[PDB]
Amino acid sequence: MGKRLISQNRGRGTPTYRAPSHKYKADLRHPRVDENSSLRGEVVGIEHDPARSAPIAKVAFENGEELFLLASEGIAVGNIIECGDDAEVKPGNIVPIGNVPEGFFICNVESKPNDGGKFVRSSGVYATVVTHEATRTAVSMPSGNIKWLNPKCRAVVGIVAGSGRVDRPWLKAGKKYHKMKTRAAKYPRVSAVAMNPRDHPFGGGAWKHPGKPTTVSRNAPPGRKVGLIAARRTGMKR
RNA sequence: GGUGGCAAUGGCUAACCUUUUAUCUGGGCAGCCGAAGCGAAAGCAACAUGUGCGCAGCCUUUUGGCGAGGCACGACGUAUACAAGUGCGUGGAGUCACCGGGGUACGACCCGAAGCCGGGUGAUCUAGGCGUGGGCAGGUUGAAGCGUGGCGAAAGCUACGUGGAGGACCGUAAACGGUAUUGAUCUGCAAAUCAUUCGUGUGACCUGCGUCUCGUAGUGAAAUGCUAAUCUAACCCGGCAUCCGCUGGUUCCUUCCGAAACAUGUCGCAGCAUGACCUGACUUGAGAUCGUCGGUGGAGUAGAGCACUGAUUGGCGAUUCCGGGGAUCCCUCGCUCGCUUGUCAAACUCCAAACCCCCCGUCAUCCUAGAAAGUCGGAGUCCGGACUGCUGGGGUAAGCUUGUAGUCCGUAAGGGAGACAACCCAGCCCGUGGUUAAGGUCCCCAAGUGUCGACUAAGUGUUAAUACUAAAGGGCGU
RNA sequence: UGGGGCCCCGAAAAUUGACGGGGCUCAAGUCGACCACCGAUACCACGGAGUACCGCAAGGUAAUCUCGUAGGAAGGCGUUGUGUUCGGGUCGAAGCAGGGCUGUGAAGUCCUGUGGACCGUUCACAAACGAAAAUCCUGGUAAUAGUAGCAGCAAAGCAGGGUGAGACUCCCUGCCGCCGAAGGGGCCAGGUUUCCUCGGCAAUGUUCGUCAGCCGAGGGUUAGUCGGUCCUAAGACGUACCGUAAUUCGAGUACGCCGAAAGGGAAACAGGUUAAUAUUCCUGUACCAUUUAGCGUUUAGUCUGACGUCUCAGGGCAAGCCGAGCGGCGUCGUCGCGCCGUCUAAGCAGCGAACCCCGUGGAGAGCCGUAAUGGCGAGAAGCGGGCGAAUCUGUAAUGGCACAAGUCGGCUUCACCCCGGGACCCGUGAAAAGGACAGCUAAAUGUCCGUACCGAGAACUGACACAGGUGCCCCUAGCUGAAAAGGCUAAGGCGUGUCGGAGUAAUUCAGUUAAGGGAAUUCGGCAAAUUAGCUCCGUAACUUCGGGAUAAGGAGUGCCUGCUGUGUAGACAGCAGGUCGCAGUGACCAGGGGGCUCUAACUGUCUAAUACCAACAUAGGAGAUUGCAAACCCGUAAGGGCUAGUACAAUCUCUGAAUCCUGCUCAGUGCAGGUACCUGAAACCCCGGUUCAACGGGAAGAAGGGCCUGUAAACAGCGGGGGUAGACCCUCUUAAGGUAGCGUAGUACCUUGUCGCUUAAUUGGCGACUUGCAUGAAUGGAUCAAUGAGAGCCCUACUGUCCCUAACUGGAGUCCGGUGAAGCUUACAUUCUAGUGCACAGUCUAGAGACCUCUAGGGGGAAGUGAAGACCCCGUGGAGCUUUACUGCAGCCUGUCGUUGGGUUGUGGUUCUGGAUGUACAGUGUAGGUAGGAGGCAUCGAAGCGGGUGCGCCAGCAUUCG
RNA sequence: UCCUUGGUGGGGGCCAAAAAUGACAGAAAAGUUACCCCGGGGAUAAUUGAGUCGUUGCCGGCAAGAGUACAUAUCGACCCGGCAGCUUGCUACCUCGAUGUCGGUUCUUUCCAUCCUGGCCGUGCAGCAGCGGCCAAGGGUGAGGUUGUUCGCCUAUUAAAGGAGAUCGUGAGCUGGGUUUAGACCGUCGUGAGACAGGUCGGUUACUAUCUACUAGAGGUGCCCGAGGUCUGCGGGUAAGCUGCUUUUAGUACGAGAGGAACCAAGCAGCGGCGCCACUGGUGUACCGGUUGUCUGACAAGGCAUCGCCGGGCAGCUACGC
Repeated sequence: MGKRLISQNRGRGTPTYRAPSHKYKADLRHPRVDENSSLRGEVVGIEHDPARSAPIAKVAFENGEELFLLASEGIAVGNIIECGDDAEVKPGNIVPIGNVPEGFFICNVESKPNDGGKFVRSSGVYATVVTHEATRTAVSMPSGNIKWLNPKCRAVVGIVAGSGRVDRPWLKAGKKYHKMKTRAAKYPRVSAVAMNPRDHPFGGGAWKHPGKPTTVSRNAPPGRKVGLIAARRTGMKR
């Protein structure tokens, strides 16, 4: 048994690959709201989120609950965030995406209604509302795909704060090391051709090279799905 | 196999009971083997001797007779299903023990690895993640930002001060690391340390304590590195007395005999089986052939030869042929075919030995104190080597390699060659005496300064064989 | 002239050697013959043993018997025990040492001594039954050998006097020394009595020992305040649920519970006392918590606990320093200096710097601040107030000090305390208990555990009294100096772990110096040497504009006298003059530099114990999957990692900073998409078979495959020969035929390729050329400032690297006292030459040498020792790894069945009503199915007609609207 | 013939034929290891050793001929016969319970097939100087650049800068550059792991001497009137030195000139050997002085810092001196 790969170690869940969950502030999700209800809260602080490297807003709601929310661009302390079917379509409010006009920018989008917010959550970029239909609403993702979601799916109006974070080059190994200290990801990473054959399919040889094509079938079992997984194509665009 | 019990109206019991404490006595017929074989099966189913030879033994006129056992036939059962031939079987000897040998399976004469697998142990070391602490002498450099001032029409350009950034610089025997000396040490202070010299030394930094991640798993800035002096799969115990054709060992005496290192098959080539060869016993009962001489047969090797197959050298004579050279093919002429010369052959033979082989007779030797033959028990052995021949084959040759006949060493003493596995005498129970073999006789060293006739002047030589001994050529040396 | 014998030339090898050696010449050589003798275990003779065969025996025969490995066969000896026969022994059994006799022998018996209670023997039977070997095992014990070691630690001791049987080694005094930012002080983990006292010295201590961490006996650890205990952290454990064939196994959830002697935290100090404990006992002076009783009560939910890195201001302070007085000690050749001390806890009371806040104020052709950033009509300066520190002041005062003084000032102040500012993000830097906000008084209570001592060059760990390692300190005094570097000294701890020694030779480990030369040494400047601090001047190519840089290259530097400037000060900077030495960073400390290349961008990581590299990583660049009930991955499952995440994200790969770039090839393999057609298992269905099935076919057809398309920053490839001043049309092209670059390379076999510089000379380096055996673009190409314990070459300086060694220093060695191992070993052994021999002999053969013993010395030989060769082969021995080797198994894709229900339609017949609708030719009439081969109905029904209700040839049967 | 009996469908068997195992007396079967492990083997390879000598080095016989003529001053074709074992092969006898692998360095020794030095002979030898051969192994045979090199090339001296053997002498002497481990790069192979008598960077050299041998120093015993002194010399060893330059002979012999010798004589030099220390140089941790930092209160006198450092230096030892 040529040793298990890094992916198999991560699946095992050893401490080297676990997230430092104690370092994080909150599990950011939309406040739970009953059917046909609303709640208003005020932003009391803008804090740094170590799990995202983006700002988060601390919000005190009317019901006595203090909650961390994914902060949108321009959200400020003292702002009144409303969450409900009747909420004003304004930056920071939590409204169903059926009430958002086409061409509007949303973020923290629920995959299903009441899900808490799944899509469009990293620092800076957004989703666009494209079309509206009776049971379906279409949004262009940051990927470029079109996602048809329930119009009752909730989302905060605006973009995620922290745009341009990756614009500054890392410039330095330790610069990225300090970011990797707060995440589960292993840093740094050894190239597979630098390993021995027992450690990777690409390892070994008198000279560094994979020895086999790097595009691997989608049917390959765990321990073999390495390189370019089910690649539609390869190379730089012609 | 040796010794026994019983014996075709066969042998023995197993479990078990009888124990009165494992014995023992008497029971115990279930079963097994024998008693009928052949055939896949269905199935069918044989000699209580028809004949001959003949050992022992007996009788006998010493040549014959009877002749158990034995041998050879004949006959019959069944399968081959048509037939014919043939196979197996058939005229009652087995069975159960004790003491032995041997095969097979089991740890299987004893020890000897790496490994494979099960369940457990380990992150006090080391690697990495996390929590919470500690640490980094003293200096250097001087980013942005800010103040003031210059040069400019502005655009803008620019000096100094302040400021204190950086996986920045120097540097501590703080800490961490480990370059070079390939220094010390190298049964050490130390199962890797010491001295000097070096790299990092505000950061991907070092480090305490705590905690987590581990065996086909972990960890790894990736070397197959590290995971408790153990890492290309840790350690403990278990499978396990693993297995091996491979290595090592295997313990008292005498006596009798005494090999094979070879063939065929083998995933066989360091092994094994079968056979040859050794050994023991029994059966049988009259011949056998290691040697000689003569004869009937086989020769196709040596040698010889050119008569076949092919080579091969000139001379001579012809092919008015097939062909090389400068219009009547105007004439020059190599091969081809013969008579003579000169040479040849593993795979040529008109010839043709000596050895040798089969058979017959003969002598010779052995043999009823058991020929030849048969049956059974036990093996070892299939690494060989050498000398003398075969111009053995191959090779430039080889103390090379591979054959063959004999004999040796192996397993062979003693005597002699300086010593010498296998070269000479000789095969050798113990003691004594004598005479010899090989070889030697100037001394070492037992016996010749032996005899005769010559040669050698070179210390040549003083060397049977042997791989341990120098050639071609020349010499008015003798 | 030919044929012959012997000899000569031809004829050269390596330690001194071989006719066996001496030697030998009408021979002691050769040739032809001969004579006598010597000389085996052969042969003969005698005697004896065994063997084979025969014989009833007695005995007979053997020229035709007597070697022997593997191996077969026969008979015996011995050990221990069993049955059985017969015995021996305290008047001395077994065993043991030595000896006699017998037997071929295995062995038996006896004698002497020793020993003190058991032992044999006949015939048989058994076995845990016989040893010289296994790098055999266990135990004991040699040679080595009185040898190595008791030497870097680190200057290590000496004198005098004691103690004692005994003294280098134990005690005291003095002198001389070591460490002195650790070798001192405190303490974690760990140790576990090593701590203290007394008495010892058999062992331990690397010597001795009276000493001791050793031996024996006794003693020693005192807590409301110091820790644990309490809280929670990463993260464990328990119960429940669920899984699992099951569990002591398993993830998650819920509830609990633990998890820090360095995180948080209620509170105590000074002095004394013992031989050893002391914030613990005693004295004095305090403080905290609950509980009880009384006196009063919420402000309630906030704050605190509670936080990173770097940098800086202000204030304070332990330590430190200076001057005066006082009290001791030292010195005193002269002087009057030097050293020590000159003390004082918590608690209690008092003040309060900065920040912040409150009231006034009104500030701009701008004002106020800071070290710095800054602040301001959204309200500056100024003026009042509140809140609020370290520390300081008093008290605690009649404690300890020689009841000796004990009183004052000043400076500085880290590395400690308080407070405030700024910068960075890239880790945004914990939680909970507890505390505060309403408590005051008085009594009682405050349990349990630890507490000695070491904390390391002797108390831990590494087997050790081990030169390593082990938490470290938020521990460390004076001078020099930037300094905690180095040197010299305090305090404190030590002389603690073998001595002596006469030149103490040679040699060796580590150092000092070295004429002239200066890398000629060597693979190579390895090693050593040079330089070195600070100040000032000055600083190149190149460059990514940051740097290179301390580049390079120059000058100064000590002491004394008198001063100047900055600053509140500490101090710092500078000046003038005088002056000594070979030398002024005088010791200590402390870069050598430059030029040309390769390579990697850089800092970093690594083979703990041979590889610190160009390898790994890195930032940067590119590609791929995935919209989250995702991609990818773990688990048998329950359920998980990534994930308290969401494309700017995670995961999977390649390349490897910047700069200029990254060309052509999709034939092969891979990947993705498409599936028109072909192939494609099972189930269902159909046919046949089967009294039923098995079975044989058919249909349909998923995934997959064939097949088509795309894709090279996927794996990869980018080629042969000949006509033309080696270009160009063709080729060979079974996809294409090397673009930019680079090139004898870290790739170039030929090869020491050719030329130029570098040298006297260069298989070298660099540059150019390049016919590239076999360069080339993210299998990344070229190039590159800076960086580098990387790899080469050159220049300079330097030198014992060398020419070529010498002297000296300390430690070993040598000699002496004490202590005291280990490793090679079948035996013998004073060897040397040659030959022989398994062809590499101290032992064989023939010679030559050699009197023995001891000491020192370097290593020729003992094919020296260490070690079942790691190179090679073999073994139907292993292990890992690879793959289009064989065979499988997981994972994944897909069909079918179950889970799995209800509706709507589209597809096959399931099942049957209204007609028997049936008709080449003509029909009066439709075969009214094949039919009693003929025979029943009817105005209470039999037809010529409408689109003719079944049907059809606008006919005609059934009587229906007529 | 098919399990109680009979039958059906379907099986099993007997004899024969066909289908193949070519590794053909019949397994269904690809690699790699330098990350390797284990058991053995000198039954079998790298290396030294033994044999052989094709090959290599050095020769010989006959002399074909060349040499203005003339085989033999010089060269030596064709063929033939050898020696050595120093090149490379062949072989597998010894060693796989290890005989440490190349090259260099240090030190010793041997061979002659002689490079120089000594003595000779021939010459197509006038002299100078060559060419060829014979004897001769006493001495010498060096210094440097590249390369790990052996070998080879090159440089300047030199009388010449010969070759070879000693386990390709010499790792219980040294070195570690090369080759021969584990890491890594480049190129080429291979799909790959990996490989390359291709290149490149890096990469642990253990031991206290038992015996023997040698170098030196002692104690004995033997020999011997007891002791002492002085000698002899059986023997052993030696390189009881080797070799250049210059002057002279002599600008002579010789030669037409150019050029240009020899005997004898002298001095000097290189290397070697032996000894010595007046001179000169080094060292000189005896000693003397200067001075930095610090301590002993200052001065003086002292300690320490490598002898603190720096300067000088007698004796002694030494060579770079004699």
